Amino acid sequence: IVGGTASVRGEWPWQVTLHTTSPTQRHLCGGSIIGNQWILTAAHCFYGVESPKILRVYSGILNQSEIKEDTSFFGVQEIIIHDQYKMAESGYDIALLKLETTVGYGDSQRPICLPSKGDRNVIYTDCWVTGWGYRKLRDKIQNTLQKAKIPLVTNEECQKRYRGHKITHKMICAGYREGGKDACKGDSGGPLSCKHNEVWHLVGITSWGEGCAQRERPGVYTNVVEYVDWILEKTQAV
Ligand SMILES: COC(=O)Nc1ccc2c(c1)NC(=O)CC/C=C/C[C@H](N1CC[C@H](c3cccc(Cl)c3)CC1=O)c1nc-2c[nH]1
Repeated sequence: IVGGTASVRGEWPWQVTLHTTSPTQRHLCGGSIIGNQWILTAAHCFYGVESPKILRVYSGILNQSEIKEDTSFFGVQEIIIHDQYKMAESGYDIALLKLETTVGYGDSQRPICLPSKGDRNVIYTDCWVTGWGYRKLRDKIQNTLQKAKIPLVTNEECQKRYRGHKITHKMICAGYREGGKDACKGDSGGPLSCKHNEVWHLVGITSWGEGCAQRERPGVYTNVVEYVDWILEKTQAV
């Protein structure tokens, strides 16, 4: 996260850190708890991941230093990538992780509400991007979970900023015209959380951008409201 500040413990209890075990254990991506055996994240996170056996999901983490060999984690039973996914820049950058065990909810780990279909017309004015990603283009994964408040940008304005790309309504953009606050490397897959009527909603999934926090280059997020039926298809299968 560029231009953000340290989160307080329990502030984003749906935020997870997804680690890869191959060749050595390291943070891979962010993710969000959406159900008691379900993490919503970005499809591009699994580039070169040939098995869910190398993945570890850690919930209730503020600091990466809380993670050692004896730290409990959730194993991944299945990786579900959207069928239409090819690359982050073309959309459908969405994936689900079916956990091997159930998350026991508490003040440190609980789900974020998905947006409502009727709320496709609501204007969110209180949106935050979170993660352990870089604070600048050439940096390192941060110990403390960072947060940054970012304004949503219309599809029309985002398309103007990304000449040569096709910004679809299945993408949602967020950023300041002058730049300075954004997601960066290692934040992808994490949430863009917006508070509406005292309730947090998972509006976006950190997907891609041209560099980090650049002037007139808003962050591009998977527009979660456009995938609610797809999420229910995969999580509520009979
Ligand atoms: C000790 O452990 C580490 O050092 N671990 C570590 C470091 C870095 C990264 C990473 C793991 N993960 C991967 O390589 C997995 C595949 C992801 C690829 C794209 C991803 N990304 C690309 C840009 C994207 C963005 C920018 C600006 C605005 C938005 Cl709205 C989104 C944010 C982002 O994380 C990214 N993550 C890393 C590099 N690039």
